[PDB]
Amino acid sequence: KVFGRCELAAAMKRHGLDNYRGYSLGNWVCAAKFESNFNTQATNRNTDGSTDYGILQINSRWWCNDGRTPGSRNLCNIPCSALLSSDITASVNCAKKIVSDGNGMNAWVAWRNRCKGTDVQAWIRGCRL
Ligand SMILES: [Cl-]
Ligand SMILES: [Cl-]
Ligand SMILES: [Cl-]
Ligand SMILES: [Cl-]
Ligand SMILES: [Cl-]
Ligand SMILES: [Cl-]
Ligand SMILES: [Cl-]
Ligand SMILES: [Cl-]
Ligand SMILES: [Cl-]
Ligand SMILES: [Cl-]
Ligand SMILES: [Cl-]
Ligand SMILES: [Cl-]
Ligand SMILES: [N+]
Ligand SMILES: [N+]
Ligand code: NA
Ligand code: NA
Ligand code: NA
Ligand code: NA
Ligand code: NA
Repeated sequence: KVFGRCELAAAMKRHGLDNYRGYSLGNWVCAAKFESNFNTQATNRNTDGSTDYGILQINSRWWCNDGRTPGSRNLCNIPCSALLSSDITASVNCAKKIVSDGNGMNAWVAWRNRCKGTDVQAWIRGCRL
C-alpha cells in the first residue's frame, strides 16, 4: 500500500507513535517519506546482506527474521514480511522498540540526514488528526 501523507500520519497516531519517546508525528512521517516514500512494500538490500523492510525500512540484522541474514537477530519477534503489510501495526510496534534502543531516531540514518533539525511539522500540516 502507498499511503497518503495525512493518511499515514493518522494511522501512526492511531497506533500511538505520535510523540512516542518524545518524537512528534512529523518526525515519523518524515522518516517514512525518505525511507519508503510511504510504500509499505518497500524493500532494500544492504551491503552487509541484511534487508530493510516496509514503511520505516526496518533492518533484518537486528529486528526481524527473513531467513537469509547470517548471524542476525529478530528482536521484534516477527517475520520481516509482516513489515510489508497494508496494516502498519507490526512496523509501528517494532519501530517503538527500535527508537527505545538508546539512539532515538538516529537509528534511522535517513532521519538523521534528512529530517533531524528540520521543520518536521510540515509533514503533518493541514492534516485532520
Ligand atoms: Cl495527504
Ligand atoms: Cl508527500
Ligand atoms: Cl510534528
Ligand atoms: Cl533475518
Ligand atoms: Cl537469518
Ligand atoms: Cl534471496
Ligand atoms: Cl541465515
Ligand atoms: Cl533474536
Ligand atoms: Cl519468522
Ligand atoms: Cl494501518
Ligand atoms: Cl531521544
Ligand atoms: Cl532531504
Ligand atoms: N500527536
Ligand atoms: N545492516
Ligand atoms: Na501500491
Ligand atoms: Na536479507
Ligand atoms: Na534477522
Ligand atoms: Na528478502
Ligand atoms: Na506492518
